[PDB]
Amino acid sequence: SSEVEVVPFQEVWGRSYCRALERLVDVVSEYPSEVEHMFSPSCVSLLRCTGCCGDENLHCVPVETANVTMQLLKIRSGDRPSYVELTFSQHVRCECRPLR
Amino acid sequence: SSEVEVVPFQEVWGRSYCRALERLVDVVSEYPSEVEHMFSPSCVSLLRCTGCCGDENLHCVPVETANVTMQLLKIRSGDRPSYVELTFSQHVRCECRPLR
Repeated sequence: SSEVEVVPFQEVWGRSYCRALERLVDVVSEYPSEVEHMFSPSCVSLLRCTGCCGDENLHCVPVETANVTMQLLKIRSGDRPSYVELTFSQHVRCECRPLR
Repeated sequence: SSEVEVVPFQEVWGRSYCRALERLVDVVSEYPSEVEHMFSPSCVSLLRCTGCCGDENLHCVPVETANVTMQLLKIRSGDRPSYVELTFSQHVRCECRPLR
């Protein structure tokens, strides 16, 4: 009864090995340059390549990307709230490759 | 059309609202103090409360935690590789609450 399940090494490794994983990211952070924090929600759910690779010199990178357009509330100090449509980058498939 | 789908505000908000989300985390950083990166995989998949709360004053926190025991490979410069069972903290349910 006090004995817990152990996730086997193969599963552990496979679960955390490089993949397109849903992550919640700060909207403003997705912008190239500084941009005032006037978005609601302030964070969105995007698929981003994540994972370790086992090989030190290797890291998880996208081999295929796409797009997702989301409707957010823009709240700038000086204007009336307004909805806007923003297209964000999506990472569809990932693979371990040579960092640099 | 050549028209793309727009994820409506309600869905966007709900998707990024405080929740227990699978995240890949560095094993060593789950340790209180400094530990040598002697684990393989170096990162594991854990449920972690993540999300924005519509208010800078509120933050996503767990209201329920649990455990997951995983089998990893310990590799120390000096010992022969060896499998070990590591128990990690799991976040089961999450909620937005006042900062600190």
